Amino acid sequence: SDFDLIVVGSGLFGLTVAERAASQLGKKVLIVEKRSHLGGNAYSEAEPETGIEIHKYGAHLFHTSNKRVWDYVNQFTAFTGYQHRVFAMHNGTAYQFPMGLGLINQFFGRYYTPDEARELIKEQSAEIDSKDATNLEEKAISLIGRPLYEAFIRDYTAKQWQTDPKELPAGNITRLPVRYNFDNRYFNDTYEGLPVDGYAQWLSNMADHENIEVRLDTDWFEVREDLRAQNPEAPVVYTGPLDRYFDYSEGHLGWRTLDFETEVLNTGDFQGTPVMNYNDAEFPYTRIHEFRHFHPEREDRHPKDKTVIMKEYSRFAEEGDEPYYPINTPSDREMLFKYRELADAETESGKVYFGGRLGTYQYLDMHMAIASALSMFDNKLVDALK
Amino acid sequence: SDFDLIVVGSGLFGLTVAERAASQLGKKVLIVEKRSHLGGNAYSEAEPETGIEIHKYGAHLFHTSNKRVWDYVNQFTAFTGYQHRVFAMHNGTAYQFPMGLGLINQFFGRYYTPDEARELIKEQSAEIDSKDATNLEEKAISLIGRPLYEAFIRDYTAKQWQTDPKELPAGNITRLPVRYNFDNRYFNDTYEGLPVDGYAQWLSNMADHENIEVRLDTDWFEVREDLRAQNPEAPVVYTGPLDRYFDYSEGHLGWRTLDFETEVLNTGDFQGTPVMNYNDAEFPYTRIHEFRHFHPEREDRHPKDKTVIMKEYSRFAEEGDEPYYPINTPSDREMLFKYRELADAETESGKVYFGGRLGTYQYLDMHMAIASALSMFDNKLVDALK
Ligand SMILES: Cc1cc2c(cc1C)N(C[C@H](O)[C@H](O)[C@H](O)COP(=O)(O)OP(=O)(O)OC[C@H]1O[C@@H](n3cnc4c(N)ncnc43)[C@H](O)[C@@H]1O)c1[nH]c(=O)[nH]c(=O)c1N2
Ligand SMILES: Cc1cc2c(cc1C)N(C[C@H](O)[C@H](O)[C@H](O)COP(=O)(O)OP(=O)(O)OC[C@H]1O[C@@H](n3cnc4c(N)ncnc43)[C@H](O)[C@@H]1O)c1[nH]c(=O)[nH]c(=O)c1N2
Ligand SMILES: CC(=O)N[C@H]1[C@@H](OP(=O)(O)OP(=O)(O)OC[C@H]2O[C@@H](n3ccc(=O)[nH]c3=O)[C@H](O)[C@@H]2O)O[C@H](CO)[C@@H](O)[C@@H]1O
Ligand SMILES: CC(=O)N[C@H]1[C@@H](OP(=O)(O)OP(=O)(O)OC[C@H]2O[C@@H](n3ccc(=O)[nH]c3=O)[C@H](O)[C@@H]2O)O[C@H](CO)[C@@H](O)[C@@H]1O
Ligand code: NA
Ligand code: NA
Repeated sequence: SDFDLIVVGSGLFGLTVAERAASQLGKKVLIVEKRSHLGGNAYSEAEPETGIEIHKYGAHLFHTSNKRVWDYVNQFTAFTGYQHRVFAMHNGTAYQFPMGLGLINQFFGRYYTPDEARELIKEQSAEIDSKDATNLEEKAISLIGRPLYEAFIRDYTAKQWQTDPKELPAGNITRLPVRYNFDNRYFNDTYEGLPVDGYAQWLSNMADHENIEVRLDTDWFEVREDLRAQNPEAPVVYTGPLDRYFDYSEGHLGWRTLDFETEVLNTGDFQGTPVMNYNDAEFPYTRIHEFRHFHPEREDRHPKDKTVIMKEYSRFAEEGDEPYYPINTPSDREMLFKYRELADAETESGKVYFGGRLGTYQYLDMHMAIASALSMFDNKLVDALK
Repeated sequence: SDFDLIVVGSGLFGLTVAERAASQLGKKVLIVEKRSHLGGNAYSEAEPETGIEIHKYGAHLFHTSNKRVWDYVNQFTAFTGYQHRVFAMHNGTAYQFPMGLGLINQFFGRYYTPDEARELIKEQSAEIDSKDATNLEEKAISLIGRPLYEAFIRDYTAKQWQTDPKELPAGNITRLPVRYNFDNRYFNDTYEGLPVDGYAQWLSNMADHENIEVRLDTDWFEVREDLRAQNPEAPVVYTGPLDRYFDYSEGHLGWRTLDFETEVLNTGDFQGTPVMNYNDAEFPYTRIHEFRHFHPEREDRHPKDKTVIMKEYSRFAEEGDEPYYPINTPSDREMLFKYRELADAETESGKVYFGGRLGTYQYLDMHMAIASALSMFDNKLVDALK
């Protein structure tokens, strides 16, 4: 045959399945991508004026504690030593973030020792006992007290979800969001970096294999009947939207979406940090990304007096809008379960496997998506191709 | 012969010369060390109560941009991903440090953009033009203005050197000590970490070679005549004090020294950070080290409710006191030049080479000492052993 496996979508999930089928099983793999770009939502391109790499489906920071995933991805790209750090803008002051001795000092007026800060939090937060909390405002106040909650969580949360926290589920905060030290590494994982030649280069390296064919600008649903006819017993890994597959015959799954306002400013440095969170209602956006700071090892390939920034706005998805974060109304988790049994059946009668962010209505970190793909490869696909 | 080379001192300089002679030239090397420990001032041992590694001749942070040095030392030890960060304690508040947008925000009341902060510094510092500065207070004020200088440099400098900055040389500040971003990595070098199994283990690995013999608790000056008699044409690399070699016959070289007050506290976390600078006169010490934070990858080999800390005090050296930092009175740089010509002669008539921190009256970072030793090996010693 001309191909042995069809993969719909060229994000990390698709690409991982493809590469494994190509290099481990030696099978011919055809990848079908709707967009014009390879790589799915992880994709990055250079802003044309300045040459600075930007991620146009949200900022992507790579971090994992999963050694298997880590060793795997280093086959296709090297990573930088970048460590993510975030600052939080509130009443005209940039606060160290997340909440630790750093933020505590700045906010409450003076230095607190680690022990002094445990006690400070104990008092602030005793207003509400945690097991007796009904909504999100309460749950949070119950863990860190009102002053911190109202300055750093309330407006920020309300912007991300377009809703008063009192109207939000208590189960959304699960651990204490405070560190009793000055460690402001944003992520606690073992391995962390950015792809040295950018994301596009990395994703593209995954598809660079003699056994892999890629057709950009191709909707699966326009070509599926043609292609499966060329080899009826070739299996399909579908990573597109789960509901759209079954023609929304159980109702539309509900997504939160993001609008990205991208400007080129005539300064070399707009905020001297990669990401600045804005925690006050006065500002429409949740945060501002300044992409040159994601790659400071490039400062002599970057414009001296220009910089690209990008403000992030949050809201709900009308159709046409990109799906980003699953909403998970319980009404949503409902039409999900019914779709999972549609998929399972479809898998058993049509050899069509469902994976990835869109295909399973699940949020996945990159390393999680890659691990999920490696799982499906070993556990379902190796048998399917014998 | 029983040995081909004699090395006095087992610090990084000595050890580097020894290891190179042993492994590259195949020569037998005898190392003579006055102390009971191997490793010189880089040495670390476990505090006995808690098991936490402490460095008992000052905190040692390893950092270099010298790839050759870096590749070399990784032969004897692996390094952690530790990145050094420092905070500065002033009027009961822990300030982000060194001076950047972080400290500027906290000190002046609100956030300044990178451009806004260049302008802020331009105004504060225009009180004095830099070329017209006479002492250290002026030079500093000339670069960052009085408010910053008086809050973060004056008392701190005065403690380190026991002297009013107005009585200190203007040439001691050479670049602008401010960053116009939020990057608070303390060091700007390419490679940085701490030896994974501690310093003792690393230094000891350098001397672990079939061709190297080590005699601890041995003063060179008590055994030199005996040893050189066993093989008169074996060369000597001396890394002891330069003046003491020539019986202070040109006067005593002047050193600054350090006293180290080490306590074991009954808490698991005293300040939630490795190093806290104290910038106010109210406090005798320049800073407090809390050693568990140097190695957080060990948190499950560390006491849960005990921690070792160590306050650092500065002053001048009486004899008996350890030499740490060269003072360099011009009266000092004077008796130096005369000692260099004593050494050169002694090198030519006695095959006795002078290197390292003490032997050259020079301050050396670890990587600088190692590079200086590798230099002397290739350029002077390879010939000397043929
Ligand atoms: C805003 C935001 C920010 C981040 C992140 C997500 C989001 C939403 N990510 C997560 C990351 O985006 C995620 O892990 C990957 O997108 C998952 O890759 P998938 O293959 O599962 O889907 P993905 O969406 O990437 O790929 C699906 C592909 O299928 C294509 N397709 C869809 N329908 C099709 C059809 N009918 N026919 C053909 N092609 C079709 C799409 O065009 C797309 O190329 C992240 N993770 C992390 O670890 N760190 C981070 O910092 C971030 N940042
Ligand atoms: C307070 C402080 C703090 C730091 C540092 C220095 C100081 C003073 N260092 C620098 C580091 O200490 C330095 O690079 C090494 O000590 C240099 O090693 P040497 O071999 O040159 O001398 P070093 O002093 O280490 O070795 C000399 C050896 O010779 C022995 N000796 C002397 N006289 C003798 C005699 N008569 N007979 C026999 N043996 C004799 C001594 O006992 C000693 O073991 C540092 N660097 C860095 O890169 N990062 C850091 O963070 C620090 N921190
Ligand atoms: C809850 C959720 O889906 N979190 C995701 C989010 O985290 P990410 O690190 O991007 O952080 P967010 O800005 O989305 O914060 C998540 C939540 O934390 C709270 N918050 C956060 C920051 C702040 O300044 N103030 C504040 O209150 C809010 O309730 C907010 O809804 O994106 C990551 C990368 O795409 C994902 O790995 C996470 O799973
Ligand atoms: C001038 C000098 O010998 N510096 C050494 C010092 O730097 P190190 O990083 O240890 O910094 P220090 O605390 O010794 O500061 C050096 C000087 O900077 C100024 N200062 C520093 C910190 C602060 O909070 N406020 C302030 O004003 C003072 O004038 C001080 O004398 O030890 C390092 C490691 O042992 C050496 O690599 C450096 O060469
Ligand atoms: Na509580
Ligand atoms: Na000036």
